[PDB]
Amino acid sequence: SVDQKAISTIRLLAVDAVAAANSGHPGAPLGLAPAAHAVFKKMRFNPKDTKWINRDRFVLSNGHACALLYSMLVLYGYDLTVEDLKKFRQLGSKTPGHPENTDVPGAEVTTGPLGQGICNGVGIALAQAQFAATYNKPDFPISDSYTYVFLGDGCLMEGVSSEASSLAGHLQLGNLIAFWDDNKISIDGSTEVAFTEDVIARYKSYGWHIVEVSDADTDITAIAAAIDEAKKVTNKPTLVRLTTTIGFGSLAQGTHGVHGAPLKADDIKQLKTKWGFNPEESFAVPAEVTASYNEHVAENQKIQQQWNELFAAYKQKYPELGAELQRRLDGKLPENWDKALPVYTPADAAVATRKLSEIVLSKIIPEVPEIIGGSADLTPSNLTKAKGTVDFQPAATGLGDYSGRYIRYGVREHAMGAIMNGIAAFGANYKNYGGTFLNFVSYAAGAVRLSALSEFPITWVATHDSIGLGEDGPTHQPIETLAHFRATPNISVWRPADGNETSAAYKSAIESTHTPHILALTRQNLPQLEGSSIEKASKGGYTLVQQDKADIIIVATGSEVSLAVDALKVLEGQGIKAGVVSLPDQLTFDKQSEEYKLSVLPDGVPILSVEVMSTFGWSKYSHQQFGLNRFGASGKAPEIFKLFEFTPEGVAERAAKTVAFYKGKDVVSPLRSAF
Amino acid sequence: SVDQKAISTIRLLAVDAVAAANSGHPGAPLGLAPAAHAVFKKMRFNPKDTKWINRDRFVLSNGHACALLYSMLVLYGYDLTVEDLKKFRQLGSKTPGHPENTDVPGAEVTTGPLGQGICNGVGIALAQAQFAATYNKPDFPISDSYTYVFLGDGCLMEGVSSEASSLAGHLQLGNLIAFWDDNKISIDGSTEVAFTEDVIARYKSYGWHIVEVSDADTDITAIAAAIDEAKKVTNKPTLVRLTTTIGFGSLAQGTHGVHGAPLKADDIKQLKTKWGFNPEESFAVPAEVTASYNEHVAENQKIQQQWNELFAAYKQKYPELGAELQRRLDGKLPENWDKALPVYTPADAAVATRKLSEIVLSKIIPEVPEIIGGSADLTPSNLTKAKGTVDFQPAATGLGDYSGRYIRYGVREHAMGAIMNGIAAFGANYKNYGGTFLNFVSYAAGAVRLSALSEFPITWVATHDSIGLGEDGPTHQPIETLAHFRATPNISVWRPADGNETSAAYKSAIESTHTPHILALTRQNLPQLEGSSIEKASKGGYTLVQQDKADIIIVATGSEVSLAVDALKVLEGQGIKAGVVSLPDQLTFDKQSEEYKLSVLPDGVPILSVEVMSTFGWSKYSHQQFGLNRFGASGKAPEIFKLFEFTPEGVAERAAKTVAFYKGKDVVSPLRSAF
Ligand SMILES: CC1=C(CCOP(=O)(O)OP(=O)(O)O)SCN1Cc1cnc(C)nc1N
Ligand SMILES: CC1=C(CCOP(=O)(O)OP(=O)(O)O)SCN1Cc1cnc(C)nc1N
Ligand SMILES: [Ca+2]
Ligand SMILES: [Ca+2]
Repeated sequence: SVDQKAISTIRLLAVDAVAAANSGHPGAPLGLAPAAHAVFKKMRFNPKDTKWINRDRFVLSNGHACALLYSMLVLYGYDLTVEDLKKFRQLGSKTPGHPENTDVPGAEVTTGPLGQGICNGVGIALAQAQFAATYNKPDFPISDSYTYVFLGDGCLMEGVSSEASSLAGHLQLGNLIAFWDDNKISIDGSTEVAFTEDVIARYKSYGWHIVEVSDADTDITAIAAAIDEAKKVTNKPTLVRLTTTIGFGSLAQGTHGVHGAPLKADDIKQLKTKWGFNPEESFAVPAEVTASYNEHVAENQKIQQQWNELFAAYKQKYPELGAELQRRLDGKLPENWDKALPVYTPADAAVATRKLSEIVLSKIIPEVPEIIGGSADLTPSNLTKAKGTVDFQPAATGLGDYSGRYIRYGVREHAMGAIMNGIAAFGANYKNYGGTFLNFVSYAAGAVRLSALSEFPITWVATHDSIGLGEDGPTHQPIETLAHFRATPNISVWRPADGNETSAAYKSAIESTHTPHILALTRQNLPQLEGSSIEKASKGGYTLVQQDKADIIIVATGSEVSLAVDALKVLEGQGIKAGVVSLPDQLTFDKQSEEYKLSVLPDGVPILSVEVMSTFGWSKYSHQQFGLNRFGASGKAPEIFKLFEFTPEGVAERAAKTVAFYKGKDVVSPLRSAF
Repeated sequence: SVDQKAISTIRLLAVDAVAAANSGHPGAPLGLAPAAHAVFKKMRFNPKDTKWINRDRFVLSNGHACALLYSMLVLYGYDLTVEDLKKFRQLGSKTPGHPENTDVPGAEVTTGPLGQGICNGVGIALAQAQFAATYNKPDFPISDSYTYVFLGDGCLMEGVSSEASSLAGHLQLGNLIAFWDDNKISIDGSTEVAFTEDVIARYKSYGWHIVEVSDADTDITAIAAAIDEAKKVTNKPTLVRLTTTIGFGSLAQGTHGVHGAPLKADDIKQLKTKWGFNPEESFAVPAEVTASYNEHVAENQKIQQQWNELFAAYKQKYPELGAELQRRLDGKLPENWDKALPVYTPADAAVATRKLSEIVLSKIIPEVPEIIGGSADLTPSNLTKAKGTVDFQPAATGLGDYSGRYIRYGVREHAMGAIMNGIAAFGANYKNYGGTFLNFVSYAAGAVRLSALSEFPITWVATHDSIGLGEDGPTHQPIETLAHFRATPNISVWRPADGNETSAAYKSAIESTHTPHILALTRQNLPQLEGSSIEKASKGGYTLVQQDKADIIIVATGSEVSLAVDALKVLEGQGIKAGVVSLPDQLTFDKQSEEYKLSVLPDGVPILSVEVMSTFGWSKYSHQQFGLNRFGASGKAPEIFKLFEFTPEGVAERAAKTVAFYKGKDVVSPLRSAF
């Protein structure tokens, strides 16, 4: 039949791509081609409009199987061709060895690191439910799309998927339909060696619906029926167990050897003949398969055409909501939204930056509907919920509504990170955030790195940033955390010192379209600074205190800026004139012009950095560094700062030593380099 | 009764400690005091010998509840007193706000970061099973101890605990007995808001045994009976559901407000009177409670006395095993074990450092019985299994034996990290390791940081360290990873360049007693270097190529050392004389004498670093840095190195620019500083 020919075409495109690269993963593509065929035939999508907001989404969580995804995209006429498949895993191609949303048309997210994609799917589905609750009206199903996820044994072993699956079950996300490739094989061999749990019983315990397909190597009728069944269960996410043979059809089917290396050439020949293909030919695309797939595309395009007319009618019936929706689909924030950001003067009271963050959110959430967010069981500590909003919960619970704006993630940092990526991936201008203690953002590093690689504008509200948190002690106090994320490409790590800097940090985070943000916020109160403004802090680094005859410049962040200003006064009494630079975001600063940056960190003067955590990175901006390169302590925070000499006198002593160390030396800006 | 008085004493010590600090967590201590009393009465331990190898272990995974643990330790006469309880959460005390094994007698591990302790308990139990299988003989139950873990809702939400619980069920770890504090309250309020899964059904799906105690606020008989029941189930770990009221007895019991802040003074008064204590008194310890607890200690000490005689008899009956066991309990490796480390010369073939690691393990595993380890589903890629060893599995599976030495962790990096911490915590000189790709060590950051804080000599075998892995692409290629871990206190991050350096890295990792190791290893082959040796590489950094008239020194690690040596030859043709320094471990180097370090990185010469990942940290050792501060690419590895100019000519160009940049300047070692 044409369906059988399409499945063979998919299988053989994937095998031939792996063969051409002499690299990659043929096993899961062979096993999942029937399911991929069946799912894509049920999906609504436009290969010529990858951003249609009511498309069904597909996520390949087992991203090593991407030769399968690329084959589907090619067959459906996305902006990906057989010539790109021939360049699988080759430098600069559109077919990298794991799918990247920035590079691959039709890849919703970046997968490959196991467990991430299913959590991203939870976030896409969460966003769709929130979006539909916000915009749909009687006779106007603006959003009614599904989220389809493929995942394997490896994703099911990774704890992040347990976190997200528990939460998705709690949230009753009935438009999520996941498919487990139940092939009993991973890299170390049989799953009997390490993965003998009853997966289905576990997913029932989360509140998921289950459909089992015992012959998923052939039974596309049953796979399609499983999708229909899942769509009728509107209050539970569904897991479809696809019992497959890894490498189905290969001489080596059902073995770990077919997981992750090219097939032998003789194996590929027998595959082709068993399925009616020419064993002398590679990258075959039978025209009848193209015709069949084209008919589905044409039907989907007529569905999108009708959706566009529905949207036009919605704009007439619901003028305000329609304009809001249009603005969001255009990727634009409300005009002048930033006028809602709080502004402070030096006469205002000292405030912790976690509380300043609460105040910002309180002002901007009512003005910017595409902001949603939550906390990992730290709502009253991170201060991430605006008073008067409702939680995102299924209404059946009585605890919230899908129109709600605040997510109770539970103690699930890693899944929160990957769910945020999925919310961003949904689109519609979502600007979403997640709170935890800064030290526990590290639990989510797998997802945070993917925010950066995927270019998603997510935001971590990362409070309790340092030894300033006090008594909880060294298990809670960041040392390495800023250095880790600042060393990751494409992460904006804001450590605001005061009210105006906190507003600048949020301006950056909400305006972002391609860069994730981490806002490192204090438990403890900090004064409003003389010289701060949103305007200057928006530059990432700026001269807070200018001193034309400076003997030294002190560059600092966050809680240490006020410390530097107090040290300047001690130094004055020692006959030393200091300037102060505040560096709330190193990435934003780095992006400024060379001339601007040199105006902040000029030649001809020693520069000392001060920040109560690792000194890594700081030599970009300073000649000497005063930091904290050991673990913290459990005690009242001011006593810890005193112990480690983060006091005005301790900073002054090190500044004076810095001045003395450079006497008789020629000093050029840390910004200079040889290449 | 005395038991009732003991429970009240525990509760009130914990409340009074929180009150004195005006900080900390009274709720879970109040709820778990009955269970703590019951469990400690079943445990075998010696407060005067915290290292008795056959003690039962206790782990408080919900580490915020540590006022409970400290109260138990005080009441049982560990080296912790009421005066220490009065200093709870005060700078420098023995009672920090979360328990630290380095500081608190009777704290087996460092907990507080949720989810870790239960996984540590899995590792303690895994080690006990391996240890017992190795040493026990008929009539000689050298090891027969249990592992008791308390955990709360937060630990159950964290994915790492799912990973470890799935694995522990697979491993049939019948001496593990965990207790869930089922109090339905977390920081964000009721668990109904985020955590509605059927926990018991999930644990059954992992293959755990379940006991439910529905009245754990009072029913110590049922808690004791649950322990007895768990001990009869020898092939399953057990979860005991303790249904408790958080803050039991408080006016605020059953609320989130009692989780994490001191009680009101009037509340503490009514607690004391309801339980027969003087509301005017704090830190009361009734002498009848001390007497009751002392009788249990005296009985336990007689048990240990008999164990010591059993061990003496074992040494006569099993002379070789007895001597091996004695050596391990003395904390000593076999005499001259390091003579088994492979040594190479420059005439030997090029080898990937992952393969060199395999060869080391092959030589040292047969010589050092206390080495065990595994991989997170990457055994044939990390090359972490020695041929001829058997896997650690329950014999009932047919797949291994508890005497085995190789652990199939599955795709569970985070739990592997925390399990390794538990294996190290067991003691008996275990030197244990875990393999994954370097980029996915990041999934385990929560546990890795705790290895450093806890001072455990665990080892990550972290292969596929860079863009050198090639086609899997940027989702797999480390950039920030070394910088992250090098910025963490107390992590030895070895990046060996060749065979001799790989042997030095293992010498360090296996000899370690207080410092975790990460070995960053290559996919790709590297040449044996002229000038390398175990002796010199053991210094962490050393002069590979000495050049008395150097115009520049190039400092490099790993795969980039050979690149530096090739660049030296290009530079010679440009009239520039270079030296080369290899820096296989920055931490070990930093610990050398100032004079040694200056002999490697002298004054008076520009120094350029080369390492194909982040430049963070490198200014400690260099004036200019050539690194990779952007994500990687999917292609054949040599093409990626060429794209980014990590070639002999690209290094030479940057070296020549460095020489030119310092012409006319006075240059001092990067090791110098102002303070
Ligand atoms: C173990 C591992 C794999 C086996 C998957 O096993 P699986 O899901 O059952 O896949 P399969 O049915 O055999 O094709 S892929 C490559 N990888 C390394 C790998 C490890 N950890 C993380 C976080 N991401 C990864 N990418
Ligand atoms: C959320 C959070 C807590 C609630 C526990 O909730 P729980 O286990 O149910 O404890 P309980 O019964 O209420 O006393 S503790 C402090 N913490 C922050 C916290 C967050 N993430 C990590 C990895 N470790 C932490 N330490
Ligand atoms: Ca599999
Ligand atoms: Ca709880």
